[PDB]
Amino acid sequence: MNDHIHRVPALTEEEIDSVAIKTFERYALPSKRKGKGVTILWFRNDLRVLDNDALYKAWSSSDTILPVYCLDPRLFHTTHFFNFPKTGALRGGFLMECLVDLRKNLMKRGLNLLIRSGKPEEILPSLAKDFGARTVFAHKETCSEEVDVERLVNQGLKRVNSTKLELIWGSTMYHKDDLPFDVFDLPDVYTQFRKSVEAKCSIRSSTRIPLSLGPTPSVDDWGDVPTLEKLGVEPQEVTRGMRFVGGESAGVGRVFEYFWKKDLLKVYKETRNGMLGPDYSTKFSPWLAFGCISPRFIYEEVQRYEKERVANNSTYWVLFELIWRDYFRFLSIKCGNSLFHLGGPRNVQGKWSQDQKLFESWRDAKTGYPLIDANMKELSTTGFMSNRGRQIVCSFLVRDMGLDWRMGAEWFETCLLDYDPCSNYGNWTYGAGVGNDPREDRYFSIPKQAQNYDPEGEYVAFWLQQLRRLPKEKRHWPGRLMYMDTVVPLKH
Ligand SMILES: Cc1cc2nc3c(=O)[nH]c(=O)nc-3n(C[C@H](O)[C@H](O)[C@H](O)COP(=O)(O)OP(=O)(O)OC[C@H]3O[C@@H](n4cnc5c(N)ncnc54)[C@H](O)[C@@H]3O)c2cc1C
Ligand SMILES: Nc1nc(=O)c2c([nH]1)NC[C@@H]1CN(c3ccc(C(=O)N[C@@H](CCC(=O)O)C(=O)O)cc3)CN21
Repeated sequence: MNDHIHRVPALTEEEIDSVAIKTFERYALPSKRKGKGVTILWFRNDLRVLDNDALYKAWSSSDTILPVYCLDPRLFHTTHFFNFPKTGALRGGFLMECLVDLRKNLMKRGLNLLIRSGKPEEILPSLAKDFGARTVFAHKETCSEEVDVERLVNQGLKRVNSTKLELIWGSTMYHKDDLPFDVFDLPDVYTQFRKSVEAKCSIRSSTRIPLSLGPTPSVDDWGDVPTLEKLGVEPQEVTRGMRFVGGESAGVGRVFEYFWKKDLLKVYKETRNGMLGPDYSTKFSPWLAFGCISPRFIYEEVQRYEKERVANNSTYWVLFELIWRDYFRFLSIKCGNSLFHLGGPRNVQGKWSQDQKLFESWRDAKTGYPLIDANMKELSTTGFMSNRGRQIVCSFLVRDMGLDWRMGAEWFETCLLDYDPCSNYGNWTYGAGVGNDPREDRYFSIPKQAQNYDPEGEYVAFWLQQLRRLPKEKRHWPGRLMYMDTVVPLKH
């Protein structure tokens, strides 16, 4: 049944393990450790061992480490404004896989992974007291929901006050402390930010981790990774398109696959606007979202590729694209919750429709427009959508359907494996024209976009069976009778 189903990476479990081992070794910290006492390493979206500063700082300042992951109940409630599931089944499955792999990789280094179900502010203070932990390490987050959790955990520790919460920044290519400006003065135009950081910042080298990470505390029950039904979520199968394999191993496997095995890095720029297949682009996003791989690691591999293979505009463009990710992270700090408001960071006034019927046709891939439906179907079936497609469906929902852009944003939040509040709401803000950079505040012509990015209509055909046997031109505009009625006319 795995017909037209593409495993990402395509590598077999065996190949992934092999590639992962040699990657770990290539970056291993040569055979020192001072520190003292016990320390708790709280994960949350940085599910990897490699370039992990929180892990290093933890090991560097202790005798024994207790790595922990809390399955936050809130993660499986509903979305903010329109109440879609907080985490869709596909991303949930990806997460479980990430935890399985993280535990495996941690055990390889003499550690393990304590899995607990509950709120971090309740679990961590308890564990800190039970093991007499001196500190709790973890990465610093930026959006309000995550920052609020940090506050609660911090106050929880004090409420019990011999354990300090140590939040380490580390999720971007360029470090926050190395920027040419304070985040409050982040340029509102990406171009200004990009040029500025490229010329005045320099990227830090990846943090090398020892192959042996000392012992863990005693612990009589490390728990286990839940099924999903146990979490109130019903497993979902990818029936066509890309599946995506969770975990750092698979992630490092994809970098290897895209750069070295397939040698596609040198042509990335000329294919990045594709919409069909795993080859047109990196496909790193889901692993970057859960922190299974880091941008600094990617940068090092790009440099090694430019040193051993070739260097051109394509090898560079992957970095250019990672600066977009960095930009939205910093933007989330400067914008705060205005990133989530209807008026956006520019607080634009006006009214938008929340027409349930219209939104449902968009979400259900039944708008009558092949280019639109194909993308929406890919999204709900695989949890991924090309950048080109995301831009298009955003323009369509906002401009053509005139719907509250947040309805589209939250649906993306439910479905995307690579969902990230900064990137998601950041880009939606751009496309919906409610941000402070007019770059994407225009209009995407479905007919033009379809012709330029899917001339043979093979993308739309791959997803919409009704168009499989139709000629090139019919795939672009099949007509209501050969496809279905259009839920709304085109144009503002
Ligand atoms: C309306 C809209 C909403 C989006 N919401 C999210 C989201 O919640 N999470 C998410 O990870 N991506 C989001 N994107 C992502 C962008 O389209 C994807 O980051 C890129 O397609 C992801 O992987 P790739 O392999 O296709 O990219 P390439 O293969 O294009 O890889 C470039 C890498 O750089 C980063 N990147 C590329 N483009 C962007 C961008 N425009 N903004 C931020 N980072 C970028 C990613 O980490 C990506 O893996 C959104 C795009 C739009 C238009
Ligand atoms: N990963 C992630 N982190 C988040 O913080 C987050 C998401 N995802 N998904 C979308 C929701 C919604 N976002 C929001 C939206 C609005 C406010 C807000 O209006 N706050 C008010 C005060 C509200 C109150 O006091 O009840 C404010 O003035 O800022 C906050 C967070 C945060 N969200």
